Amino acid sequence: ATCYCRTGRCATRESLSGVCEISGRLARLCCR
Amino acid sequence: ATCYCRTGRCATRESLSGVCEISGRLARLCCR
Amino acid sequence: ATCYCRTGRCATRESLSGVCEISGRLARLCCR
Amino acid sequence: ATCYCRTGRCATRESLSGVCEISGRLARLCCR
Amino acid sequence: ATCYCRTGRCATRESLSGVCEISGRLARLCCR
Amino acid sequence: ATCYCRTGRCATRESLSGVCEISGRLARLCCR
Ligand SMILES: [Ca+2]
Ligand SMILES: [Ca+2]
Ligand SMILES: [Cl-]
Ligand SMILES: [Cl-]
Ligand SMILES: [Cl-]
Ligand SMILES: [Cl-]
Ligand SMILES: [Cl-]
Ligand SMILES: [Cl-]
Ligand SMILES: [Cl-]
Ligand SMILES: [Cl-]
Ligand SMILES: [Cl-]
Ligand SMILES: [Cl-]
Ligand SMILES: [Cl-]
Ligand SMILES: [Cl-]
Repeated sequence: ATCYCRTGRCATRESLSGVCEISGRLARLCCR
Repeated sequence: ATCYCRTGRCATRESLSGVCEISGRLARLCCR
Repeated sequence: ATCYCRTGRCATRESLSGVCEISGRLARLCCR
Repeated sequence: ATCYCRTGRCATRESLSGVCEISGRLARLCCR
Repeated sequence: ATCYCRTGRCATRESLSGVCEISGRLARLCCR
Repeated sequence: ATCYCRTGRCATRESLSGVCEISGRLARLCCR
């Protein structure tokens, strides 16, 4: 899948699919 | 990025980049 | 705080504040 | 529910109900 | 270290040191 | 079990058994 680690909400075509980190803080894994 | 939720270790060209789930069980997020 | 374990995105006045579970599956913790 | 991000164990009226963060470190989410 | 995935609070000589799973459900990792 | 918070892959003797933290970053919990 195509995934991004997001500070904001996932894109419309993406789904919250797990957890990643941004500077040691839990972030959204958004995949499609 | 291109990522996969994995039952085994990440491929040689992938890196463990977060946490996902397979059937409600914690799994490796592997991204190339 | 007042928080909920959500299947969908956090409400307008809520913020994604952590990780909880619904039936053993990762879910958004949303707090107002 | 009523939840707090705790450094110590949950109160007797509270139950550990998820994971939150305190300065990028994992902490107990205690809810009642 | 010597650690256990626990359904209850960590023992008095143990410390909550991470997150594990019991039957796909989040649980305290308690380490001596 | 015998567990360690790992930056690299788990030893072949060990199994990835959950999540811990190394300086506020998610690390492999490797147990045996
Ligand atoms: Ca789970
Ligand atoms: Ca962290
Ligand atoms: Cl983003
Ligand atoms: Cl979603
Ligand atoms: Cl998150
Ligand atoms: Cl796999
Ligand atoms: Cl998690
Ligand atoms: Cl909801
Ligand atoms: Cl506290
Ligand atoms: Cl925790
Ligand atoms: Cl226990
Ligand atoms: Cl926990
Ligand atoms: Cl054992
Ligand atoms: Cl290591």
